[PDB]
Amino acid sequence: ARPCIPKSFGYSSVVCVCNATYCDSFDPPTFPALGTFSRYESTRSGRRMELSMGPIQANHTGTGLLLTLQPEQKFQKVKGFGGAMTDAAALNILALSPPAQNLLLKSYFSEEGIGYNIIRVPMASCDFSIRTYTYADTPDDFQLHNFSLPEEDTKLKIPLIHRALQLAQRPVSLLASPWTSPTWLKTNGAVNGKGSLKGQPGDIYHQTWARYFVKFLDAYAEHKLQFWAVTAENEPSAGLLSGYPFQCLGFTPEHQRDFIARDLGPTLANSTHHNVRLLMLDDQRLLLPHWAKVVLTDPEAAKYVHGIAVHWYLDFLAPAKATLGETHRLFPNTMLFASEACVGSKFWEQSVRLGSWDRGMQYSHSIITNLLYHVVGWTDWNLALNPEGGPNWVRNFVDSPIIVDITKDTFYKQPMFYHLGHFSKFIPEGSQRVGLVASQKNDLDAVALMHPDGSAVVVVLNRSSKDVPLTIKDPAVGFLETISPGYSIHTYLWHRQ
Ligand SMILES: O=C(CSCc1cc(C(F)(F)F)cc(C(F)(F)F)c1)Nc1ccc(Cl)cc1C(=O)O
Ligand SMILES: O=C(CSCc1cc(C(F)(F)F)cc(C(F)(F)F)c1)Nc1ccc(Cl)cc1C(=O)O
Ligand SMILES: *[C@@H]1O[C@H](CO)[C@@H](O)[C@H](O)[C@H]1NC(C)=O
Repeated sequence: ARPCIPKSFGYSSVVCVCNATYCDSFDPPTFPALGTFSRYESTRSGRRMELSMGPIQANHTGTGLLLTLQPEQKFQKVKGFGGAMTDAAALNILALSPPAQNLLLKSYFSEEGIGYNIIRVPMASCDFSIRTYTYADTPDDFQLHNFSLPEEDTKLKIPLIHRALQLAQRPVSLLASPWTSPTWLKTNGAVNGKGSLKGQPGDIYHQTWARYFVKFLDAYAEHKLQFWAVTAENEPSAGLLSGYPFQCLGFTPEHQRDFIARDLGPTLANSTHHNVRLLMLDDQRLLLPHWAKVVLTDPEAAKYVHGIAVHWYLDFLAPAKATLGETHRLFPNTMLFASEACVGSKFWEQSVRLGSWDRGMQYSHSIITNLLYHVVGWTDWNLALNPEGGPNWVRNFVDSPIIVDITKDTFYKQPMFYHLGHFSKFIPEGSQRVGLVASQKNDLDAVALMHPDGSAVVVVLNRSSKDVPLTIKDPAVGFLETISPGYSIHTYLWHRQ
């Protein structure tokens, strides 16, 4: 429909510039005839999910790289892709004029955009808030008589969530995560620093905190929002650390195990929200598989845990087989889900680097690594930030796929946005990862999936500067002959029947 308006900020690629009356977009999804394939391409040189089509060939000769689909090697099914409606994101979006807000929301959630189907919702304040608050700040209110949603929810996050769901054609799933409890539930009496829940699982502090989850879900249900899942706590290991600067609530794995078994699981299960899923961990994958063993080998906790949520800081490259892989091996029926990731903390770089192609590549490289190790979904952090990477009450600024420039009634879609969309637009909920084997060593990241309707999707990221010729073999249809430009990302789609 409308192409990227490119702007360079002097980094290696461009942003796409959007405002009240213009934003780049897609025509309605139009599917390739049998015997042909669709290609979407994004390049550092400036191409932005450009559509092309080509033929599937009956035969193939050559010594070039061959990727063979193995459609009967079946792995995980996909839940979805999306990002976090933090106070900061909601505040930034709503500071735009209304027509610009709608183009920003459509970019993420419309079929004219990249089809997000997950929204992560903080339960009260986090560092990407402009102030600290919980939903029950009256001291020692164990009955939660004064539990209340503030304007951050009722005027910023909830109205935006409603509009995102209105624009989406696919069902959107909401995921909720708390950063801190009320300070009067905590050993240290503060929203941050080293501190856990007072007392012992089963007792009044732990029951009150479990009930706070139900009150949150009650309150959101009164606003006609229902949740797919909640996490047990955001980054529980953070609250074990002296001086931790951000809202947090410490749990060892044993404390999480017992809080879930004694308080949170039973309280949710006996509520009208018993169908909400409970995810554990919601923390750096370096804590796996130990955290998973502690919680899931206790059947009184395991019966309440639907899944394991993981974070990653994309400024780092770290092991995945030994953490995600070994965890899946131990607990193959407990899904892994990436609930938060971000980039932009290296001291020698801007927190927001407008046009960074490297940062886009770190998104898709992470997404592909996650999918190759059983992860069912991938959730970005802030849906939008200002050009400083905020606001953030502790000045912990990072990057975001959409950057809002309030003074200009403009927003910029970063390479990260398009690297996300190469997955989110083309991998609907229920898609299943399948096998994909390489004929020789290569510098590509690739993953293959089958949609629910049977058709195929392959994402190829070229980590190198060289163009790489490659062929994809699908025994049902033949050969897809193509080239992967250096640094590029491609998504291929084709019918199989
Ligand atoms: O997380 C990491 C990744 S290890 C470095 C590494 C090794 C290799 C390999 F040798 F394997 F090829 C390739 C790459 C590549 F990404 F460039 F391709 C990077 N390291 C850091 C991360 C952040 C900061 Cl600030 C410092 C460090 C640090 O290690 O100095
Ligand atoms: O030691 C520190 C202070 S802890 C913060 C930290 C450490 C590292 C780590 F060193 F662990 F890699 C990486 C990052 C990240 F921003 F990349 F995520 C942040 N910082 C660095 C030390 C050396 C260098 Cl080269 C850079 C930094 C830097 O802060 O950017
Ligand atoms: C918004 O962007 C479009 C496309 O570049 C441009 O034609 C229009 O003038 C812009 N509007 C404002 C107010 O800058």
